[PDB]
Amino acid sequence: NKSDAAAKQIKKLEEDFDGRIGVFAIDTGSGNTFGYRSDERFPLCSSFKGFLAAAVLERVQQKKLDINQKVKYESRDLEYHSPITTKYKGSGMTLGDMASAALQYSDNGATNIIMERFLGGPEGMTKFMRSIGDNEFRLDRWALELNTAIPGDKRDTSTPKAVANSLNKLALGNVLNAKVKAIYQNWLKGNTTGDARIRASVPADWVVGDKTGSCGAYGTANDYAVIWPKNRAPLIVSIYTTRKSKDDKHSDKTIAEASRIAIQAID
Amino acid sequence: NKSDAAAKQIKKLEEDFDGRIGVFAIDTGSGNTFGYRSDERFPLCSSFKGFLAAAVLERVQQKKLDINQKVKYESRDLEYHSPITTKYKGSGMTLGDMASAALQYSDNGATNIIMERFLGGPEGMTKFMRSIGDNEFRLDRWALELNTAIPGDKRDTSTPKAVANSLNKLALGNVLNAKVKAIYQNWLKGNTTGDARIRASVPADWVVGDKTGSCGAYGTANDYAVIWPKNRAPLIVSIYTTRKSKDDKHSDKTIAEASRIAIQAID
Ligand SMILES: *C(=O)[C@@H](NC(=O)/C(=N\OCC)c1nsc(NP(=O)(O)O)n1)[C@@H]1NC(C(=O)O)=C(Sc2nc(-c3cc[n+](C)cc3)cs2)CS1
Ligand SMILES: *C(=O)[C@H](NC(=O)/C(=N/OCC)c1nsc(NP(=O)(O)O)n1)[C@@H]1NC(C(=O)O)=C(Sc2nc(-c3cc[n+](C)cc3)cs2)CS1
Ligand SMILES: [Cl-]
Ligand SMILES: [Cl-]
Ligand SMILES: [Cl-]
Ligand SMILES: [Cl-]
Ligand SMILES: [Cl-]
Ligand SMILES: [Cl-]
Ligand SMILES: [Cl-]
Ligand SMILES: [Cl-]
Ligand SMILES: [Cl-]
Ligand SMILES: [Cl-]
Ligand SMILES: [Cl-]
Ligand SMILES: [Cl-]
Ligand SMILES: [Cl-]
Ligand SMILES: [Cl-]
Ligand SMILES: [Cl-]
Ligand SMILES: [Cl-]
Ligand code: NA
Repeated sequence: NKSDAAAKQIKKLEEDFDGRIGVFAIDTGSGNTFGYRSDERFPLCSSFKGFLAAAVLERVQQKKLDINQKVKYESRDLEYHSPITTKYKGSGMTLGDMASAALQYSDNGATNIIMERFLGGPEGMTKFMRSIGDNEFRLDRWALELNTAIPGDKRDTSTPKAVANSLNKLALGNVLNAKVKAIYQNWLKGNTTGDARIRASVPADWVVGDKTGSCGAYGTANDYAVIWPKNRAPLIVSIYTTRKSKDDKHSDKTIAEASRIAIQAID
Repeated sequence: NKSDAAAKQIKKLEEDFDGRIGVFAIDTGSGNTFGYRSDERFPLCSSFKGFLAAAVLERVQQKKLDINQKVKYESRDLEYHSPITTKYKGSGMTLGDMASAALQYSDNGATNIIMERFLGGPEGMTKFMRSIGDNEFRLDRWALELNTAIPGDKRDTSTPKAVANSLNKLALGNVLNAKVKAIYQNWLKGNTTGDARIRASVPADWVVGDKTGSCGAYGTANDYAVIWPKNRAPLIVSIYTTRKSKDDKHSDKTIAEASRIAIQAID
């Protein structure tokens, strides 16, 4: 009856900005959840990089790769939005730095390099997610092409709930061992791109790890986070948005507001 | 406290048969490892043919060779223990069949022929392994000469850990593409020489792919395997053994027992 209220405010927010909002949120201390369109598909945009970095750390743990192995790509032309990979291009990067770059700055060259050499492309990235029991997620395209966000299109999408479930598995569950999870968590905590999204919805003295996506068409953007409040157990929050026209800008405030509503609801 | 125990059992087994046992094992599902003498050198014996097979499939993937190209050797005197190459000698074999034969029956002529025409000799075979980041392994002689297994001699040796690492890279990693890997895995699954070694250490309904070697001096024999349990992730097990006196026979039961101990330990 007050979880119907939260759904009502999400409705009004989607109506206000003429688009579609999907939310899932879990309070891991109590198990209360809140969903709105939590089983509908949204474009992932850059948000899959947060899982991609998890996959790299999993192959480190499986001893297939070394976190300090050097990765050299002097010959490569770098994708648009490659801030870190551009500045390291003379000297190569460690695997760990390239992986955190893909996550903490949404670096496209970093993503594509890791996917081509280590993960088996978008198919391998999808298979990774199947392996932790995520049945929704699908990655079909490489980093620059998967941000088209065309209404009705199911390529490169998941659901809010599935992103939440997977983040909860990787950041708080048992896919990664204690040491490798701590690195994953720290990677998420140092993300640089999410200050106006889920982070903006919470008190400054809480600790937030997140990954954003911004498709740059159809006002499509998203954010997922693990949240550590003071003296309580972790929350998981996952917000996906799209808008009607190709030319619509995304809305960070709509995300932060949906996040705020979702946190109240799981409380 | 229970990983020291596993080391203790390996000790007793080496003392029991008066020789030296080297073990490395990975559980890819958890990343737990187990080593005993895992950084000591042991003779490879025929066990390098499993990597030689991988090398051939890599040049197939590079389209340097065709898997169905005919390989003709009417002119040649065959090495001792060439069961498959002897039976095809009149008509030649496909590259792929020669390669699988080298692996599944430990065919010496097949090995030597491939190394002499396609892989650039013991030097080329060693360089192959450097190319996947295996820095230990060295092949110095051709197929029959490398089986002398002389105590203290470092020619034609590797370490349990390095063999384990490389198998994991080749059989489960991303040196081979999805299609070519599956062939490699099938080759390994149908090995015929390994029934009394690692295979004997595991429940019948698990799937096992392996490659053995038997130097036939100094009781030196070994086996490495990729292991697929029902409803768990792959294991990698690598067991090397040596004995004191020239005339000592190898012990398949010691291998199977070391394997059994190693599997429990990574669990
Ligand atoms: C590589 O290890 C190969 N081994 C050998 O060539 C030699 N000895 O093997 C004897 C145990 C060898 N090298 S040089 C030499 N004599 P020299 O004059 O220099 O003193 N002899 C091949 N690999 C293997 C292997 O273990 O893979 C073997 S042992 C085999 N067992 C079977 C088998 C066993 C059981 N079952 C049910 C079926 C088949 C096949 S090969 C020897 S050849
Ligand atoms: C993934 O979502 C995103 N990738 C993109 O590369 C595109 N984003 O467009 C911008 C909205 C894109 N790919 S294809 C394309 N155009 P085309 O029509 O030519 O195919 N555009 C990467 N991720 C993110 C993200 O949100 O994670 C973004 S947004 C971003 N902002 C920052 C930032 C903001 C604020 N501060 C204080 C610091 C940093 C960094 S990345 C774009 S890149
Ligand atoms: Cl209003
Ligand atoms: Cl709900
Ligand atoms: Cl819902
Ligand atoms: Cl992207
Ligand atoms: Cl490491
Ligand atoms: Cl580009
Ligand atoms: Cl689908
Ligand atoms: Cl914050
Ligand atoms: Cl553009
Ligand atoms: Cl006893
Ligand atoms: Cl060791
Ligand atoms: Cl030695
Ligand atoms: Cl050496
Ligand atoms: Cl077969
Ligand atoms: Cl032995
Ligand atoms: Cl025996
Ligand atoms: Na309103």
